[PDB]
Amino acid sequence: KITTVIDIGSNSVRLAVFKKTSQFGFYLLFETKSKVRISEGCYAFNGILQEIPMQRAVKALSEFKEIALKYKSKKILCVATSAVRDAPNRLEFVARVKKACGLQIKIIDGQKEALYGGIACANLLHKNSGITIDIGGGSTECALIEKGKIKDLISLDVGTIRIKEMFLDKDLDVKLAKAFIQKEVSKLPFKHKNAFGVGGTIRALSKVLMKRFDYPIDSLHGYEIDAHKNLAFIEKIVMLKEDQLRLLGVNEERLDSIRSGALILSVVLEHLKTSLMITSGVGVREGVFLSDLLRNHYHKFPPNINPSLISLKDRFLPHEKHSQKVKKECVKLFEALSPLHKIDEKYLFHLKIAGELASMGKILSVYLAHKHSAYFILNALSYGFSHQDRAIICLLAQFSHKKIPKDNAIAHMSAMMPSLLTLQWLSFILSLAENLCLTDSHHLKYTLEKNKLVIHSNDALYLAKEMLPKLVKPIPLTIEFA
Amino acid sequence: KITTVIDIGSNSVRLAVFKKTSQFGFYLLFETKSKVRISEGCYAFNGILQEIPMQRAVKALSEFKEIALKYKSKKILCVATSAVRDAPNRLEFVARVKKACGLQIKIIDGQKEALYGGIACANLLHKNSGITIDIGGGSTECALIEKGKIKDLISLDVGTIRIKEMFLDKDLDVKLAKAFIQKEVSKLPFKHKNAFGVGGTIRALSKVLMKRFDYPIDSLHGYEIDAHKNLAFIEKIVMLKEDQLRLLGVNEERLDSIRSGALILSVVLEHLKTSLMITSGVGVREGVFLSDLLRNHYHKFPPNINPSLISLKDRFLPHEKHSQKVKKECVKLFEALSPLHKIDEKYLFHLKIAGELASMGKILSVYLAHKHSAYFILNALSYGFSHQDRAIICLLAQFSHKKIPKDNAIAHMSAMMPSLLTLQWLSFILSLAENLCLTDSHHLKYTLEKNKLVIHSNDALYLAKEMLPKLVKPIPLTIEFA
Ligand SMILES: Nc1nc2c(ncn2[C@@H]2O[C@H](COP(=O)(O)OP(=O)(O)NP(=O)(O)O)[C@@H](O)[C@H]2O)c(=O)[nH]1
Ligand SMILES: Nc1nc2c(ncn2[C@@H]2O[C@H](COP(=O)(O)OP(=O)(O)NP(=O)(O)O)[C@@H](O)[C@H]2O)c(=O)[nH]1
Ligand SMILES: [Mg+2]
Ligand SMILES: [Mg+2]
Ligand SMILES: [Mg+2]
Ligand SMILES: [Mg+2]
Repeated sequence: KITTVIDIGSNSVRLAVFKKTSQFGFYLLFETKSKVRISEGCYAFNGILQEIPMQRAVKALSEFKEIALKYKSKKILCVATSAVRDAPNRLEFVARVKKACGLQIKIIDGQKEALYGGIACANLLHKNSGITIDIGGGSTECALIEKGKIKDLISLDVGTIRIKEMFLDKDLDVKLAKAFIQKEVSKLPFKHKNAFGVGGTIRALSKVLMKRFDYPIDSLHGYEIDAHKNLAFIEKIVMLKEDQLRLLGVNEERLDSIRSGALILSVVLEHLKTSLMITSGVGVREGVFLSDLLRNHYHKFPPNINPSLISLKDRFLPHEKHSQKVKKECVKLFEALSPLHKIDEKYLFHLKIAGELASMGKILSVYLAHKHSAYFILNALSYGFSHQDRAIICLLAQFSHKKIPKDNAIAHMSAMMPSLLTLQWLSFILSLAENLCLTDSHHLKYTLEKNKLVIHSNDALYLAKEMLPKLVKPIPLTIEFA
Repeated sequence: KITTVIDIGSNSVRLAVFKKTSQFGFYLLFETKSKVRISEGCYAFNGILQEIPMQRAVKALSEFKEIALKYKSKKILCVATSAVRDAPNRLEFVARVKKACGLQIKIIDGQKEALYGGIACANLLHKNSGITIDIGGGSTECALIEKGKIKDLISLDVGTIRIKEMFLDKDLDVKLAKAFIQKEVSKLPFKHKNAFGVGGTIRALSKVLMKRFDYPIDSLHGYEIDAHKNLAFIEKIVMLKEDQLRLLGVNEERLDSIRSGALILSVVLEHLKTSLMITSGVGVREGVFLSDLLRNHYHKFPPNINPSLISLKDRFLPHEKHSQKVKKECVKLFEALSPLHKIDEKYLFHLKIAGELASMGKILSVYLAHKHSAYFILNALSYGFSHQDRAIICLLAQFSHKKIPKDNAIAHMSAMMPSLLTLQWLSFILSLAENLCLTDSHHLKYTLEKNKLVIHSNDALYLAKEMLPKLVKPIPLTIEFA
């Protein structure tokens, strides 16, 4: 039911508490982080973990234990990574952690660490064809994904803290460090246009880009980045000092490692010749959980199975017999109007998911429920949806039975967004479908003419007619009940 | 578990679906409305209900049945009011409704109708000392409330549709109708400074006031109105035509009845000499439900029992063992800082409820969870809370571990709001209490010096110290762990 995953990283030791709400439904119940930096001064002593950072990891792990127990978790899986697997005292740390708190750390290998990164990306992102990039403190993992399946894995022994402690602490030439980077980046035997940015270093870089570009959506999971347009600026971050990084929105804990990790990313992108990187909020923690939940399904969700959409329903509407019919009437109502709007048939995906969650906001309050639904969509419908998908679905629910202004920030957040006339049509269909599904109606059938839309049904539909004037129309048309 | 209440009004026939989540927890699961206006042309025929409006009520009620069944409701209570109880064909309508759908309408009397209005107001409003005013289509109910107890009841046979059909349809002098109003308003044997505005007519008038005053809170339930400051404008509404009412934000369907009902309100307020009216979103529908839920408790919630707060927890956090300790540490932390802030001891109510719901937003997403909590507070914490109470609690949770800007709209929505220095202190205490309650700590004790705040505990509190720099302080002070 409730599962905890501890990621003992080189720089960041994370924790994540997952809750299983269905066969495939799950949502992140809690998360935290700690900059213990277990690998502080170890890359000069041949991976010998000093006593100062190790005792910090003991106290952090000892309190991560209380958190996992505080949330009544029935499973706890601990994993270590580069800074621990490449340690001569590796077995010494796995013993003393049980001495204090009683946690059995399972050391992961570089090939197996890159596995989880691909498991999380091949199922929780709107694209299943890319190359993961987990730039961590000690190691940089990559993995090719092809239509959900992971092909090849590689684990470069290069990281943000590693490159920092031996190159950037000595103020060596920036191209001197870029040589050691290329020493391991050139052995990447795969190339792809897409890339999946994983790790706190890449997410910190994505926050800087969202800041200057004045991005309206406040979520980083799924943020598309033009690799060719932004590669120039990414290389510059290495040359900026502490103050200049502060103005760009870099956190305090991510100052000594951001510019070292920014160099590593600029080399990988140009090597892979990527043209589109996608920020990922999921990483090793989510990969460990998905491998268990999908052990009987080959580490892949079945077709048309989205974990965010499923988990969002189980939380706020476990009885969707009402919202299920609202969707089924949108599909019929759409093709029954295709001459007038001539809308691409790909937008049914957005209109269908909208009809399922348009009434989700009622769990908070029946007044402004569609406003509450759009808030839930824009902030929770994360896994498997791009920001454009969420923006469309958000606008469809928010402006139900209303007209969309011309200066909507979320409507103009991208150049690939549909036109307002297209959005008004989808919102109109959903508005009309909600009116026809309000009562316990049954087996309706529609038909169009030039401007007349006639609805055939053996039901009275008295209420559906009374609120018909309170309906925004995309173009002049007539709605008649026969 | 799920209960439906149908209110067959003179003008508006409403429906409300309630869900019982606890012994005293309940939230409005669904609501709707229909302008059937069963009393159209009956006040000229001595209450004879015409055939045109009655057959509309048959189709509306027949579909209200499907809604109640669609939501798996185990109880359905139907009540009629003035336009039906004063009808010669009253028994004829109660029979033909069973003929079509099978609903047993229970006709309520004027004294019993005013009862439910007081039951809803004496438990779901931030003041329990007032006089209810249910200005409906046919009758205007009033009821004195004293510290939760209802003293006297009266049922004036005056309404918005009644006064319209025989006075305002003839364009008689506005003071001619004001005489028939005074004929029944003078028999009000009670007076009080407070008033509780009930009904769609009074809520429509409250929406007009919130619009011109540019009210930032978008909820009408609990909107305080200065009776002496706004009585002048209320009388004017009768003199404005259709167009001018459109600009003021009046809903089309409330156009023929708003100006007739606006006259009725101006007479009652001046008679009662009220100085503060409080808009009420709850009415007859909520009174019927509360009389059942509180049948064994004398139609009153026990002390410190809020139905909105209880129902809000059961929905989004039925396991509050974590949030219950976050509150208990706020109370101790407050008095352990009283010399430095010298804050009124009445604000514990806001700080205590904040500590219980500050982590409520995690059910939506762990990222920006405090932002999600504030959204839930400002939009759902309705029953028993004034807009000032919600605004304070909303700001405490939203700006946790952050500083509050000087131009916050919700912070400057009233002249009685506390100062930002007071709000920063409360938000600081909550931020510190959340850090001390993160782990499964136990039995802490604090103490203050001039600027030193020393926290005594037998726990390590390693994580609580790491995130101490990320803490906004109201004034320069020192936090030490001993
Ligand atoms: N793994 C992951 N991290 C994220 C994502 N979005 C933001 N973060 C990171 O999560 C950290 C915390 O953000 P937030 O969760 O909003 O902190 P909070 O301390 O938890 N505040 P609150 O309790 O109000 O939710 C930030 O340092 C940010 O880098 C995401 O989608 N995935
Ligand atoms: N009884 C009551 N009515 C209210 C309250 N707040 C708004 N209303 C009324 O409820 C009616 C509908 O508002 P809304 O519920 O937002 O309509 P909706 O059609 O239900 N839209 P949505 O599905 O987005 O929630 C309006 O006509 C308004 O007058 C309230 O607190 N109590
Ligand atoms: Mg890692
Ligand atoms: Mg509603
Ligand atoms: Mg009434
Ligand atoms: Mg969080």
